[PDB]
Amino acid sequence: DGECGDKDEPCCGRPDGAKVCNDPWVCILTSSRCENP
Repeated sequence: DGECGDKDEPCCGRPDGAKVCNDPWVCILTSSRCENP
């Protein structure tokens, strides 16, 4: 809630370009949320 990088939670993409997700959650491009591979 109000956060980024967690399971089914939207990923916050940084100035360096990398989307914030804690491993092993991967942010899928359409869903824009860090979910399971």
